[PDB]
Amino acid sequence: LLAEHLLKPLPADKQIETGPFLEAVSHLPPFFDCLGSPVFTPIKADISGNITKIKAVYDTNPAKFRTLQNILEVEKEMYGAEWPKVGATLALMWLKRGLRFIQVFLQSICDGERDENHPNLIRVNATKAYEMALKKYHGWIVQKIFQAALYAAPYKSDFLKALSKGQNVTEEECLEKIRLFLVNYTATIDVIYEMYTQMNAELNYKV
Amino acid sequence: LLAEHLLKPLPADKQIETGPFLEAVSHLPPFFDCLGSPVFTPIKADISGNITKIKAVYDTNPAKFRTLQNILEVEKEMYGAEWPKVGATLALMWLKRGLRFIQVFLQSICDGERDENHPNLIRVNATKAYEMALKKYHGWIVQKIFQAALYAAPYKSDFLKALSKGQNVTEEECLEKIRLFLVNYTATIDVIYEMYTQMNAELNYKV
Ligand SMILES: CCCCCCCCCCCCC/C=C/[C@@H](O)[C@H](CO[C@@H]1O[C@H](COS(=O)(=O)O)[C@H](O)[C@H](OS(=O)(=O)O)[C@H]1O)NC(=O)CCCCCCCCCCC
Ligand SMILES: CCCCCCCCCCCCC/C=C/[C@@H](O)[C@H](CO[C@@H]1O[C@H](COS(=O)(=O)O)[C@H](O)[C@H](OS(=O)(=O)O)[C@H]1O)NC(=O)CCCCCCCCCCC
Repeated sequence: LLAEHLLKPLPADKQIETGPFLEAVSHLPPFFDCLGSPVFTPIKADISGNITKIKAVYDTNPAKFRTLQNILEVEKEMYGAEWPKVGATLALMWLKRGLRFIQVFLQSICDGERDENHPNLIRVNATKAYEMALKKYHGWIVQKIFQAALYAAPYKSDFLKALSKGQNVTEEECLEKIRLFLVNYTATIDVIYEMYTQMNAELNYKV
Repeated sequence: LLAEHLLKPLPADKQIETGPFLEAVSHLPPFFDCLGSPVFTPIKADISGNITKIKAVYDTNPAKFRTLQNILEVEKEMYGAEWPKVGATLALMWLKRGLRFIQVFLQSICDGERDENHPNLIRVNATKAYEMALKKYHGWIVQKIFQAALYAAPYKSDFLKALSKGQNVTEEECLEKIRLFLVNYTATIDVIYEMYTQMNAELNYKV
């Protein structure tokens, strides 16, 4: 699945076309279902909601919103002082954190990071991803909820199986496809984070 | 708010009309927002989803589905062995548990139940409601998530204020209106639970 929906390579000008980006990331919310528990359903819903919101804005005028940069710059001009805590800019501000979670989690698994005492769990990998992508934007109650939910995570072997079901491939081949996916995905997420910095569109509030 | 949307009294035959029931309970999901935290948003969404699902079935043929009993009996006949774990029957099987939670929580608050050490919290009341209505249908991970989320609950004084905002009433008057609401609400929920028993439509699985 993951490598059937590669993100586009980054052009020299590092502009990310909105339409194709949304099409690519729209295949990611089911990722959380390969975890195999309803504890992950509200997570899938929040990420899906960001995508829907960005698409809704884009759809008002696909030309005006041709790139993600166009979204931020247009909304900055359209709105007053509520920006960047509004519209597709806010939706993408949160979406990028979820996309980063997925990135760091997968890279960690591919890099062979594991608890040597429990090498068939993915807790260490998910925890690292959470710390790096999301933790600092959650109050202590939400952080407590994450720690609890992590117990729902599947066995690594089963998780990787779920990502390749039907394909009849080895775990080694599965990890190769994940690595391929991570190239343009990681590059794209980095560019989005950098855009947020350049545009002064990043906010640090906790929920 | 609560007592502006009283449930209908129960007729002698204890049949509950589907249309008016759905109209009444459709005012309850915002209840969870008077708690004043996004930790409660996924809860509001699950309860809303049950309501939407029941309404969707009803809307296919309001006459056929005139009462909640009609829903169970019609679906039992329509479906095979997947019933009652299907359709509006399953949706109502879960909705009733949420409605019972709300009932027990409110009754507990009105009955003056409190932790004498922390009398302005509503933790004891919510915990009682959870134990009585939902706990046994949750695995340990979800139960852990509830304990954590309960820390998000507001102060009692603030919760009751939120329920009467704009009305300029005393807490004593607010509690009187809640008590009024609880009469036909409690009666109706009891009848639904009893119907589930009579129809052998209740399932005891955990999530
Ligand atoms: C009785 C049963 C037990 C109780 C159950 C309690 C449930 C606990 C629920 C915890 C929350 C679930 C996950 C959701 C988290 C979200 O609060 C945050 C912030 O969400 C943003 O809030 C914003 C609020 O706007 S503001 O008021 O103006 O500030 C916006 O709504 C924004 O959406 S937008 O499109 O409209 O722009 C929205 O994403 N979301 C996240 O943290 C992202 C979640 C991604 C997680 C990545 C994967 C990790 C999951 C663990 C996997 C091991
Ligand atoms: C990184 C961020 C941190 C991680 C966040 C993790 C999020 C944790 C989420 C925990 C779950 C949130 C609450 C939802 C609970 C639901 O799983 C259960 C069961 O739901 C049912 O499942 C069913 C599954 O069907 S089956 O597969 O065939 O079995 C159906 O989907 C059914 O819907 S239906 O309309 O389609 O029929 C549906 O209600 N719901 C509940 O427990 C009810 C929740 C009401 C709670 C009442 C208020 C208490 C809240 C605490 C307040 C102090």
